[PDB]
Amino acid sequence: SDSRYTDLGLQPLAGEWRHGRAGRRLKVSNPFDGSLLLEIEQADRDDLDAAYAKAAEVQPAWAALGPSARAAVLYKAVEVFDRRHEEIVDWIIRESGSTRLKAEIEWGAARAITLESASFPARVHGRIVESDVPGKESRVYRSAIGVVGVISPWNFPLHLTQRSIAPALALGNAVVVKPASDTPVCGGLLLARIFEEAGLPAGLFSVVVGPGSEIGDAFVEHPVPGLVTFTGSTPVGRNIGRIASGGAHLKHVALELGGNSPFVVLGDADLEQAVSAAVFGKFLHQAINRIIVEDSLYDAFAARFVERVKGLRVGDPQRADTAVGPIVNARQLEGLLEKIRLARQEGAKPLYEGGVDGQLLAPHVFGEVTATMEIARDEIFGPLVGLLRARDEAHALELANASEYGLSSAVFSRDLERAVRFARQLRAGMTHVNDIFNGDWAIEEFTTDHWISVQHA
Amino acid sequence: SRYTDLGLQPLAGEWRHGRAGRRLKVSNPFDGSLLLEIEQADRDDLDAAYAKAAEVQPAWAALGPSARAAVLYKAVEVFDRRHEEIVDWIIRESGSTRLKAEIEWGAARAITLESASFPARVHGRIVESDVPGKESRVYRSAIGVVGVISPWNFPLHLTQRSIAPALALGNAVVVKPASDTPVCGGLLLARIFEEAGLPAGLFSVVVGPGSEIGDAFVEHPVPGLVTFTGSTPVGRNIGRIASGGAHLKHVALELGGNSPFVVLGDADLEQAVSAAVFGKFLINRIIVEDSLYDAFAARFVERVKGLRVGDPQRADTAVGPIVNARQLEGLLEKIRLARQEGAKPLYEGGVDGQLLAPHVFGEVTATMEIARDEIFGPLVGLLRARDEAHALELANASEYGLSSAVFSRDLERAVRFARQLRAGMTHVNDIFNGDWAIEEFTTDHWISVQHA
Repeated sequence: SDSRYTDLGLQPLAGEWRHGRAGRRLKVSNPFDGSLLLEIEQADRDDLDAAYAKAAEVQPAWAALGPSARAAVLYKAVEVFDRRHEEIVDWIIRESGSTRLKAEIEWGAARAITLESASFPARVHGRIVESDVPGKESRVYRSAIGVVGVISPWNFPLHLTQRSIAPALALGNAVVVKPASDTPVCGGLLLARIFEEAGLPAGLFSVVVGPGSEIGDAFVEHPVPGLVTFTGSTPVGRNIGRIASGGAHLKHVALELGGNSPFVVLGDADLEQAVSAAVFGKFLHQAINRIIVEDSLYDAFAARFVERVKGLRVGDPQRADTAVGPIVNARQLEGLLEKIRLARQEGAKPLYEGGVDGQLLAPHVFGEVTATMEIARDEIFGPLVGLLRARDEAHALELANASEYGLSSAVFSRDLERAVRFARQLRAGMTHVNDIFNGDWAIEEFTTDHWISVQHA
Repeated sequence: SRYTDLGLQPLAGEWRHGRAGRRLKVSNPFDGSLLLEIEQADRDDLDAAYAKAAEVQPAWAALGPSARAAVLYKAVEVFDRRHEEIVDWIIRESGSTRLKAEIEWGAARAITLESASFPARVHGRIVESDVPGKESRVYRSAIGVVGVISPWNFPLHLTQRSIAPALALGNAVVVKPASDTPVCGGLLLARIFEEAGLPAGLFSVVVGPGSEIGDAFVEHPVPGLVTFTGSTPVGRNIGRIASGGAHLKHVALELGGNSPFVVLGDADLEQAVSAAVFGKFLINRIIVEDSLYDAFAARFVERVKGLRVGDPQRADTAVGPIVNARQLEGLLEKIRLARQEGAKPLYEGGVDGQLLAPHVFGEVTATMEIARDEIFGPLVGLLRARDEAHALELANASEYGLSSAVFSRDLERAVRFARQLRAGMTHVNDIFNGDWAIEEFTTDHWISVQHA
């Protein structure tokens, strides 16, 4: 509406906006200057029990509504997204240290997910199945799961939270969100305000703000949520997976784990395009952690890549021209610095070191990386990339599949037939070729089938 | 001619003894006579089995859909020719009655027939891109190597339910069958697929103890998917092992649970009892509305009294031996506990050897273990419900249930009641999918292509 959202420290629990009863206060501050953005009263485990319980009670009435009723809320949320565009973008930059450019991408991503979700309630349908038994009719009913528990990473909190929240709500579920302690308003707390403006009924969307462990395990172990979704690093996902499966209550778990993702430049690839795609993939629009180039193109690629990375300007994330911004928190920045010293100890040739200034970590580029080295093996959420030499195309394929855990991939070759043949051999789920979600996915994920066979005359 | 030398287990493309050096003795539950002895399998043999499967799988997947479907079609013929030989093995190995064994054979024959149609059905998608000159192609491809763990209670059918679609869709399979009934769980199927002409190394059976060997098979980095059907405690550990382990694997878990049988007041008693007697003795809880409870129970006991326990080979036999002694005692602790819980015994059947006659308890409540925990035996508890609303509360208390049934003369009320049920399947008034298998056993690969 008119003025910016206020009292954001208040968290939405069990249909009311209130303080948490922990008696411990979380401080949320800007990574660039350290200035305090707000303070939050943290939530108890009993605060968690009220949010899950209210979600289970209010959800059936929500799902009972017509698809137009539920679609109306999602459509209204898009209006708020347009009205509060700068205020949303400003919050991402200040809380996440995100560049103004990346923040704008995230805003469009979350907006796009919301518009696509408004279409989902009309699309979902059940099935009638033929039966051999006389007088028997088989009916399969598609229904909402119930309560969905969503855990948000610090990495791209607004978009990744919305990627689960918007389809789950549209399909008639209730959501309880645990955001990252560094980015509580960006994940869930701001989105909760937006859905209230959209008219989502109270109790359907609750955000619980608490410490990562102690409350984190209680979040996964709870009996109420039918599905728990997490996107983030592999060590956290591995623990979340064991809690969901190991615990007395077994809950369906959806785990999207970041992995080292290969960017492959074959010999015929156009050099400039490959260099530009690498620069924008690693340092501007986020999925690239390793660059593998055939030997014929390696030295030229490394030279031009390193020169152009030198041009990238580290600075205040609020500026549109800024390409690299501050790391979100100290623990993440320290982990990156530990990787940089490790990369030197491994024996990587250091092509460019830009230094660390406070939270700002300038790009660090390494060459002569091998598959065994840690920089190639493990996921990096920072401006640190290693360059690998490939003897031939087959060797490049061996190196690319070596990372094993990868979300996305890229292949660059002048021959599209060869590139696709290479791309299909990759172990990754995504591959982009010579670069310059699904409704069906969401519908299966956030709904369950019930088979009902009826015998009459 | 009939199959011979079944003790040999298929590892890494050859039929050989296990290298563990400990021999497994397989004996018939009914008479205790030993059918055969199998050398157990070393962990290295399990690795050799996984390694060969990953090696040969692409050649299998590279084949045309007609080539793989042809193998599935041949396997269906094998089932018809070896019809009695397969059924006899189910009777002797698992102690299953001839009636259930013939049903189990028909289920597996049908699942194998349905699987052959699958190789032609799988397809990818071409997706429009807003970016100019970009076309997105999604390729549907085999998972790779699939690890299958089979339960003792329905070993042949439940194993084939994973093996047949996975193989037809281009995967390789490694099966760890239940060590009480290994020949039915994997060995019989390996021989059948060999006759069908499935290439060597694609189907391997590793025989070892459930502990020690078990964790490694789930942990191994090679298999992309591990599928398990069985009891909840074993399944919960496998799940924690898959996620807890260093390598993360997709795991598919079908867990047996206490399954509710609900008789509403308007239901006709004869259909409700007949279905109950056949369902439980072919459902772990029976819930009946207060108005009909006493009548239903008396009729059910009279029928249950008719059931005859005997050798599984006889067609007339209705109830057969428990699979092993450790399970048979487990039932005895539950029946002994059921009295301690305070349940009224409507009918208690004496147990001789492993064959245990039906045991019926009444006035069960949600608190009692007999209502809460799954029972893999001929023991059933009866729960009284004051009204339909309490009955719905009573049915959903178990929370973990594979199936449910609802009996009511009014179909509209029955369906609304069923939709409120937490179970995945519900049957109303009675007397595996193809989209499921393809999604389960194939992987999507999105590839976006930029043109001029």
